[PDB]
Amino acid sequence: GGWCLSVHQPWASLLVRGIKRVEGRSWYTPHRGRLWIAATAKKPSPQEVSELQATYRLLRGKDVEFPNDYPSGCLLGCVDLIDCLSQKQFKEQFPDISQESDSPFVFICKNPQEMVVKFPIKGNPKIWKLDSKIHQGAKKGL
Amino acid sequence: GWCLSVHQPWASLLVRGIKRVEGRSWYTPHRGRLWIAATAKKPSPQEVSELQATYRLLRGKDVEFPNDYPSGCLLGCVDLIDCLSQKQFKEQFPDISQESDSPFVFICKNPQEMVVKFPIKGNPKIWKLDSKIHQGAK
DNA sequence: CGGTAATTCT
DNA sequence: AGAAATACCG
Repeated sequence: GGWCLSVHQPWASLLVRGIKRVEGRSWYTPHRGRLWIAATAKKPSPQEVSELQATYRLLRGKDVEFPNDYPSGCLLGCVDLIDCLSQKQFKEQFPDISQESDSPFVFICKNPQEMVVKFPIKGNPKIWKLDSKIHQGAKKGL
Repeated sequence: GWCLSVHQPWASLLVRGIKRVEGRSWYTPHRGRLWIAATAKKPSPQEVSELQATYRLLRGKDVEFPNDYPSGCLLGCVDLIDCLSQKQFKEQFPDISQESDSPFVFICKNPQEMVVKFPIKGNPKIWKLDSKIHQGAK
């Protein structure tokens, strides 16, 4: 079926944009391939948005094109989770982006996709299974 | 459509009508149809047996219990007719007053049970179902 | 962030 | 079952 990871905004929208290229967690995951991204229920403050955008200007340049909305509580899109590296192997295998994450495990993401219509959703911990009908309509929407 | 997640084996007993109230620590304004989902917590066979004995005391020896108590799924619905404090519970329902000592007691009527139990992930308190999940529930 | 019969897994 | 988690709501 469809497997999903819930992420706090404004990080989540950066992930489905391809602006944020890794996701850092304290725990390891065997999951590979298509990983759906849902924003958690957390509402980001305007400060949180501007501070995160500033940090990514340091990391990816002044001409990063950020999203104009960071909606919470919805399915945003998907990435492909190609690898889950320890922090040590992250630095060694990705020294050009090693600075994007200080977490114990680092989810290596490619092929970011962003949905045009974001389906409302209530998330779960870690990587969890989408209800089959939201998943179906979600891959249709793409 | 609104849902309440309940631990097995209490959850299936609610949709059976065997369990007639749900006691919680908190008040809810919700009235009318309330869907009951089993939480993901699995009861031991021992716990199921002890609970069934308890409900044989309260409802008779020939209570027809469900044959399984599946976890993590939509089970059915009740009508939530009232949410009483423990006092108003003792006053208005003194014949089942012993069935719950909780700060608030949800009075449940018209229990209905689905034939196929749809798997579902719950949320705390009374939470809103997806309208299409709500559709298929009938 | 605390309250919650949320869900996950050794 | 009891830990654990970017669960959810207020």
